Amino acid sequence: LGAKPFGEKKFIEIKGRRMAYIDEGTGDPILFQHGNPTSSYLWRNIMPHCAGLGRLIACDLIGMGDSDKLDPSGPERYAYAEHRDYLDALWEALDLGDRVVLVVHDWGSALGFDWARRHRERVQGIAYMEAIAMPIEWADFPEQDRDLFQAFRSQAGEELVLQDNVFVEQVLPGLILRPLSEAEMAAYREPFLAAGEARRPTLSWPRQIPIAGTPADVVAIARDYAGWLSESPIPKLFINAEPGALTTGRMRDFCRTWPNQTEITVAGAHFIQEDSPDEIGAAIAAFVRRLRPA
Ligand SMILES: [Ca+2]
Ligand SMILES: [Ca+2]
Ligand SMILES: [Ca+2]
Ligand SMILES: [Cl-]
Repeated sequence: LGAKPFGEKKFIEIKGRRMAYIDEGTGDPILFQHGNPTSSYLWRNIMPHCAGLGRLIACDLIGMGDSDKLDPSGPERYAYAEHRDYLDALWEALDLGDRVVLVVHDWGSALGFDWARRHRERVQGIAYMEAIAMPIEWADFPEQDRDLFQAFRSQAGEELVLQDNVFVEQVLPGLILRPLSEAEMAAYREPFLAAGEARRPTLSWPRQIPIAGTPADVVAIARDYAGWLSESPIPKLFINAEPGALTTGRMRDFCRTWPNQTEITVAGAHFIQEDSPDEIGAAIAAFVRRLRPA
């Protein structure tokens, strides 16, 4: 393992805000996208395995990691649509080319799957794990975290997240099988040290999960990429997890019907990158080497 970040953080202005990202190497990109409540830091022990396979990139979503916070912030800020506008602009600014390999997780998968559907001719391959592959019902949501997420999606959310930082301090460690070090937790809470709106992205995200028809716009978007991915011949690498969390039950059954897909299983709950980084990295590397023969 290791608590040290992969590369130095670079900054670029997007829509008036500064966004942070890692960009190492040259050639076609291998784009790693984190979800909630993480950052590019999530891929620190995985990206090394792809050394020499291309341009390794990991962006910090707006309001997360070292990226600027949006202000004024509130209940209407940091919705999926807003994150998409910033990420779309950042990915355009990075000049990725037309043979991109996406490596996604959680909300990074929702964003990545949607981007892929919209820019399909530029996607060489898609690696995903513990993703939001389709709209779901409450019965599809992990039983142990069901109550808590329903709470985030209620008036109690602000206190749980903005005041007590529950997503970072409780959910994150709770969904990692091995104990994190002081340094690792420090890196994860750094973007959310201040109570209040600074933590808004970690609350807006759970309120955006397409569950039981709400929110309607994200449900539609997920419905769209779910259908497309179930038909797309683009090469895929599905990293299943045991016991896993989000991508289990019906969603897992669905993902397993996707075309031209290779699958492996690694130990982990949700933030599996912290449990089996080497297995995950090795699998992604092999996937990319097959996609970029030489
Ligand atoms: Ca080329
Ligand atoms: Ca309940
Ligand atoms: Ca734990
Ligand atoms: Cl979430």
